[PDB]
Amino acid sequence: DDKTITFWHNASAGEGRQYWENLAKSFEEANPGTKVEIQAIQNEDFAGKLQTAMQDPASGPDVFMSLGGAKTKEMIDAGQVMDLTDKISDTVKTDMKTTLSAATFDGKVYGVPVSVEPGGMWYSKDLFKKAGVSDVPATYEELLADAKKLKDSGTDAIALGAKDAWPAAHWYYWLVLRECSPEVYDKSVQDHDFSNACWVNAGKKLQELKDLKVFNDGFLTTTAQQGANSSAGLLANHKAAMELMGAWEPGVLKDLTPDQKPMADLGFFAFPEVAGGEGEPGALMGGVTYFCVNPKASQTSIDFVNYMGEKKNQEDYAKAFSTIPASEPARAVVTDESLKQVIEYLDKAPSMQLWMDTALGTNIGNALNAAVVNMLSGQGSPEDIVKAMQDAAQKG
Ligand SMILES: O[C@@H]1[C@@H](O)[C@H](O[C@@H]2CO[C@@H](O[C@@H]3CO[C@@H](O)[C@H](O)[C@H]3O)[C@H](O)[C@H]2O)OC[C@H]1O
Repeated sequence: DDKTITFWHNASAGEGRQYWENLAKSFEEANPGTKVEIQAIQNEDFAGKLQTAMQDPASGPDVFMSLGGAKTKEMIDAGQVMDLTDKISDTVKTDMKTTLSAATFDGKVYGVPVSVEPGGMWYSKDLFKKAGVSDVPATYEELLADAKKLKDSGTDAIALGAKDAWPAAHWYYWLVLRECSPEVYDKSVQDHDFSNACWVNAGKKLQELKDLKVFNDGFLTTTAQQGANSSAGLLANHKAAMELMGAWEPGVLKDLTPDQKPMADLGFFAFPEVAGGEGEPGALMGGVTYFCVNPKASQTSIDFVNYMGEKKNQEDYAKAFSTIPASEPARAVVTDESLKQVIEYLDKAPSMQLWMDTALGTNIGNALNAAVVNMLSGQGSPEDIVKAMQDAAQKG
């Protein structure tokens, strides 16, 4: 049938997963004859299943979460993403003013944003007190010192989900964004040119952290979001003191604590500044989640994504996922002190870079994430990270 749409998302948390069921049901109630068939896919599996299914758009999801950045661009150029410019509602246009640019390519809108998720450090204030760290580090060297204190106090300072590749790389991305001048950064990302010494500088500053041996001991086999021993699991259960992640974090932790209630002592601080770095200071980096429509899909699919953008649905989103909703007026409903800081940092930001691997596309993103892991496991150098990106870049 044509009033029956297939919907793919990545909410693994029960609350998040529940929210979508509820939106589906209450959408069927305002849309007679229409049934939403849901697939919830674990995030680390999502790209593969999407990129396989959408080889044949006819037999693929009507509505799906976007991979973002260059990865969304790859799907557009494959004709796997419907143009929603003349199709989004006026409520979307108005309330997602800021966020919609993440979904805009060649002046065309390809999706509806549901959240904006900038990155930084999520930490156990308690484990911080127990190690003698009273203030959050404004500098990289200061941070490495706090790792020294935390290691001595007998806790793993930093949880690292290196088994998934990207969580490791996030350290590298942030170092680059603090080392590279905004112009070298922006140009490197667009031109796939990585010759500047700030790319190697960054890895060196990362090697230094590795040498301090302050990661959780199984970081190489630790996933990011799966199970109690995942890196978010370790943070949520106070087995590790901090993690570097996007603002989806509180809702993930909330799903992994012993009682599935928010983490009592969760705190946030921006990525520290780096001495001698040329990065625009306080430069934000993060993500925007949005949903795309199959080009082979019908009006019901369109009405579904517009339904996502409505303020009540977005306010619910914010509470279900413990995140910042895309819709500006829905953000009023955000009560979490950590998210409140992040919104502040967000509100006064000149810009926000998308995740680096997202910005660089599949080949380069993957090669990069993999090489950072290589050097953290002692089988690679800062130079090898650059080499890998350059090599993958030859494909386009
Ligand atoms: O390539 C990297 C990405 O894959 C990464 O994806 C984000 C990671 O985690 C996701 O958080 C989910 C939020 O809601 C819960 O219900 C889920 O269970 C989590 O999986 C997130 O939505 C993705 O956008 O971001 C950064 C890249 O480096």
